[PDB]
Amino acid sequence: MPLIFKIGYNVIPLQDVILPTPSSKVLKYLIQSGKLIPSLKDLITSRDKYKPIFISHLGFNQRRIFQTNKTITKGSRLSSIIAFSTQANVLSEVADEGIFETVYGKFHIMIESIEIVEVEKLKEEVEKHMNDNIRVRFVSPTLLSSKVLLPPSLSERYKKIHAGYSTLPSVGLIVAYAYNVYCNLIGKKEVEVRAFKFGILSNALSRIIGYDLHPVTVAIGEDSKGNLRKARGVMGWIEFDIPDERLKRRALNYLLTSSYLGIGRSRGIGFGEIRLEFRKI
Amino acid sequence: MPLIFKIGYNVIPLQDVILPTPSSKVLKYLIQSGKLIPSLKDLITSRDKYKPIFISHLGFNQRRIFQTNKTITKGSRLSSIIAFSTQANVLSEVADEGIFETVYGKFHIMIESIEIVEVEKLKEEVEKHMNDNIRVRFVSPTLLSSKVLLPPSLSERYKKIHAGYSTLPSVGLIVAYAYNVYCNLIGKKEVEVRAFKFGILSNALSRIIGYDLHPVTVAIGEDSNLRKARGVMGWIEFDIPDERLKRRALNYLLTSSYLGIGRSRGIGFGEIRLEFRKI
RNA sequence: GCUAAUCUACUAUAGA
RNA sequence: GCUAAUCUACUAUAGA
Repeated sequence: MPLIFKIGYNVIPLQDVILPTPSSKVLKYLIQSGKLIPSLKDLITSRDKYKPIFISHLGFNQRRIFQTNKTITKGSRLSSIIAFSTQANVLSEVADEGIFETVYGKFHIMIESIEIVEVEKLKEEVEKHMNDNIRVRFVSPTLLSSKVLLPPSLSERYKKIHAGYSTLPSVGLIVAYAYNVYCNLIGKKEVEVRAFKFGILSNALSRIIGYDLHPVTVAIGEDSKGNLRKARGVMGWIEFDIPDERLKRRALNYLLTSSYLGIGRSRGIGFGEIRLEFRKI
Repeated sequence: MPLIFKIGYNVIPLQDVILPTPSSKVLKYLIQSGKLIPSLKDLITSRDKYKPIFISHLGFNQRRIFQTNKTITKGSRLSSIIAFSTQANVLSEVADEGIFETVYGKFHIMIESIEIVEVEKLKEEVEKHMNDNIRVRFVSPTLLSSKVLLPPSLSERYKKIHAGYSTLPSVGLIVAYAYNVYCNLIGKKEVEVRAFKFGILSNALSRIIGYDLHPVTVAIGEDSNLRKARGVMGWIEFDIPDERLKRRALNYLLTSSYLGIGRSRGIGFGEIRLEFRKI
């Protein structure tokens, strides 16, 4: 019943431009003004935990434009991806092959790809990867709060203290996040304990085969006057396996969903973009 | 009245020699034959979980001799470190040294350092690092079993499956290991659950600041076959915003700074260096 | 640039 | 070569 649309955009600037932080802001404007698919306003303004919307950074060459600082200054073939779920017909809108104008300047947007999938059909994919090593690549700065794997019982005890991010991703944190997102996506509540136990159990019984990670500092804007805001997250890749069949299946399932909506905080602004890959033994 | 001896050795080979795997075996020999501190023999032969003994690999320069993915010359300054605890009268034997002869060949052993600390005086040090970022450097391949942070309830459920090592050091996993080793050091049982909770909680309330880690594969011999395993090396810098947790953690960590971390410290794995940063 | 990981009388979340 | 990281309607294990 619920399903995900992942649309691949081609964005070209006409003049030379300095992109804001984060770079996804441009497209947000197109939504926040009802220039591109307005039926997302609520979703883009939403403050609900683990909301099912992902608006990626633009990416030049085979990379997503890193921030922390400066400019592109050149009309070129930029890339974008937007992923989401909701009962509102997106197929009615989309289109748009001409140019648009923002407070950030003039852009020409196109569509390169359309992918639509129903979340229950991805369970079909899972079975063909039950003998693969799972490699998760963080193609954008990924922010994983540690408290996510805190026992729900002590939630109020440490409710005030902000422990910050685990810039070193455990398997359990990744699958716990994937689970939370999946869960909010398919409209299942009171799930804290299932999430907690899933994460703990998963990284207690996971085998980490290889990895190449690096901590990065991400800038996320100013707001309001006169501040300036910025976090620490992770980038790179990680390859692991879960010898338990049931655990592996659940994990693969949730992970496939995150392969569209992203992982960790705060996917709503382009963070936590991931690519899923596999290897045979 | 528990305490730790850490002795720093200077090892020179006399002939051209090929080191065994692991290289710590050389020093291990001096104990299993009563050439060095014989009162440790049983400890080297012991199979007790988290025994308080660490006998490091040999090392040329600041680095520890990595293994067959060779041979050292007639004269070469190798280094060694051994740390331990026990109530068995060793107090004398420590000093011991000279030119000993082993099945790996003939060596000249010296002493370039001797440190003794009692675990009770360490907590004072704790108090001055209560505002520091804690940096743990793995100067040798460190093996961290993931099941350490498995809920003790399901211990029997998965007693057979061997999940292997987490080559990705969790803050909670390393402090859990530190806790277990410390606990065994001071003679405490029923720790499984306290350890579990400690690790889970610390991993939930930790902030990881920076790191440079890389997975490595180490070989440990054959006997029949060929033995090998996967661990981690590099460094990791973190902080724990909770006072009680940070206190406990630093405490256990100081001990692991002598006895090593994870398994199996008895043969040179999990050698760590503890460092700090002021904020 | 390198990226699967192992033997044992299960103390095996151990010891080598 | 480089390794601290935060603003808010505490939905804050969130959203930007």
